[PDB]
Parts: sequence; structure tokens; C-alpha cells
Amino acid sequence: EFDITVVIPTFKAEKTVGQCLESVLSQQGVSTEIIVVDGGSPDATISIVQSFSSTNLTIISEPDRGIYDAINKGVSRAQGGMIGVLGADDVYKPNVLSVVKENASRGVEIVAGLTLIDGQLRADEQYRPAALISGIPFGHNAMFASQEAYRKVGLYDLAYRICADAEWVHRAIKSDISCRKVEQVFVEFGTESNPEEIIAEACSVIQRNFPFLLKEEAKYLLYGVRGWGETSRIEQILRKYGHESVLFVTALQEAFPA
Ligand SMILES: Nc1nc2c(ncn2[C@@H]2O[C@H](COP(=O)(O)O)[C@@H](O)[C@H]2O)c(=O)[nH]1
Repeated sequence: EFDITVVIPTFKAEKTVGQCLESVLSQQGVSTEIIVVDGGSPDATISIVQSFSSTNLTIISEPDRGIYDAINKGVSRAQGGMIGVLGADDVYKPNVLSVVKENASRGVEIVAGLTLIDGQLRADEQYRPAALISGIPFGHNAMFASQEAYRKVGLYDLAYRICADAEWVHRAIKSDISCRKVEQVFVEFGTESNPEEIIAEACSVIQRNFPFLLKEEAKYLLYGVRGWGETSRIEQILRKYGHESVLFVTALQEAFPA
């Protein structure tokens, strides 16, 4: 079979899909499956992907309902023990896939690494209940999840077009999926959405973790942890809902130590 499966969603990615695939095919010490899920690109995207044409490259090209819909197609078709997602304008760093296989050999379900964005490290958080009241704890492209992890968590929720990665990881946390965080850069993200749109999805994700929360309550927790608002009502929300979930108590204790 394969150690790794790399799912690459693409739509009009002729500028960079080459560099993307180069960073995957040069990975040493691993048998890797590449699944390019194209959304019906009208440009030279498909012909560039076919230029490589390795025996381990599968090309899907058809209209889809978004990045996460295309991801879901690739994940379902993956045959490698560990599955990563790489944007066509991202690149893995050298030796990353071998590190993923190394950690996967010891039984870890999720292997996540650091993320380089415009020459700076992504400000990652911890894979822990506190993440449930914030965003995705690490860069999504820096994440690798085993077949078993996906079988037990499921696919990405297409109702979330921006924060579906955070919503999947929060479910992985809620599912008690093991995670190893590697303090090394896995991915170099490419920088070339309306804030309210993201804030709306983030709050909705938080409510999906803790349905007993209203919109403003989730937003107040979001703004409180993110530093955009005051944290005077944090104690009221713990008492108001503490009895509902120990996870919610744990998430608040980790996030707001005072
Ligand atoms: N298959 C598919 N890929 C998409 C769609 N929209 C964006 N992508 C791809 O998903 C990745 C997103 O990276 P971005 O360019 O947004 O940083 C890129 O590889 C981009 O081409 C889509 O609707 N369908």
C-alpha cells in the first residue's frame, strides 16, 4: 500500500501546482500516494499535473462545492496509512513525510507540525479542550491524520466553508484522538475572506462544540480568548453552564487561568 496519501485540491493552480507536487515527490523514505482533486480548472492545471504522471498520481477533475468538498473526495479515496492535505500553492519541507511515518509507526493518530506563513511561524495553540473555544490549534496543511482517525471522526462539514478544518479538529479532540505536535516546520503556506464571515463561522463552530451557548456567549468567549473584548463574564458562563459538560469546564480552565 502506501505510508502517506497527499490530497491536493486545485482550481486554476497552474502557477504553482508544479512546485507543490515537487515538494511531495522528492520526499525520501516513504511510499506516497498523490490524489489531485481538481474542480474543473479551465487553465493548464491538469496538463501540468499529468506532466509528472507517476504511477502513484490520481487525477480527479470535476465541478465540486468547494475546497472542503474536494478534500472529502480525496480523503475517501486515500489508501495511505496517513493522510495529509496540501494546497497547490503550499509546499512540504524536506523529510516531513518520513517524520510523519516515524511518529505514525508508534501509534499516533494525528501528526501535526509547524507552519511558515510569509516567513513567520504560525502562532499555534495546543491540541486540547481550550481549542474548542478557539480556532484550529495548528495549520491544517501541517496536519496528518491516519485512516482510523478519519474513520472515527468523519469527513469535513460542508456547511463550514472557511472553518471546516477547525471544526474537524475540534471533533478529533472531542473524539479523544491522539495527537503528536512536532516542533518543526512541515509546510510553507502561500499568502497570494471578509472578517465578519470568519467570525460568524468560528462562533457557529464553538456552538457546535457546546450547543448550550447562545451566539453572543460563543462570541464573548471567542473575543475573550482572542483579546478583542473584556473577560468579566467568563465566571458567569462557567457557572451558568458548568453542570452541562466537564469538557466545557476543562476548556475554560485551560483558556482563562484567572
Ligand atoms: N478542487 C477545488 N479546489 C479549490 C477550490 N477553490 C480553491 N481551491 C484550491 O484549494 C487551495 C486553496 O489555497 P488558497 O489558494 O485558497 O490559499 C488551492 O490549491 C486552490 O487552487 C475549489 O472550489 N475546488
